[PDB]
Amino acid sequence: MNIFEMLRIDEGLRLKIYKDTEGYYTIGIGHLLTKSPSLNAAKSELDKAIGRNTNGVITKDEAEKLFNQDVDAAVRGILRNAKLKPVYDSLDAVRRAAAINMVFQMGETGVAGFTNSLRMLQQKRWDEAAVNLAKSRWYNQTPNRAKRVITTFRTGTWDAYKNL
Repeated sequence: MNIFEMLRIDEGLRLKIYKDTEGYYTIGIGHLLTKSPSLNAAKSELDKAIGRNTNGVITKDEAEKLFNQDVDAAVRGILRNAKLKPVYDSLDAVRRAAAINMVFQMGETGVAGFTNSLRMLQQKRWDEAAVNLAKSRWYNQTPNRAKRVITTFRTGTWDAYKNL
């Protein structure tokens, strides 16, 4: 198990434009295209991302390319964020993946409300952090995924993903 296999489980793989859990146009392995309700706007973003006229359909290779870029961008974003970087640095590699997972799904702006959780994570108060993490829109809207991510933070193991 690793961050790539982990997000592949949580995000799935779809080669045609679909709507994510929030109703937003998405493709591949949870590559958000746009928050705009215009399908044409989404197709434009897709073409821009891939570098060709796709008309809403991409290959597995192209999906994986975007995915690698997105994971990279998420990690790079954490390290450039003065609030997130110290918490990230404080974590072991398994829990670091859980951090990347959240940033991937929510963006840094999504993680902004998680100040108290982040403090508990840096303190290594794993059970308390886990309780705090569940007190969120995130948990309520995507409970099965959040539960996996939270278990990863609580235990520092891949137990929530090993069976999947």
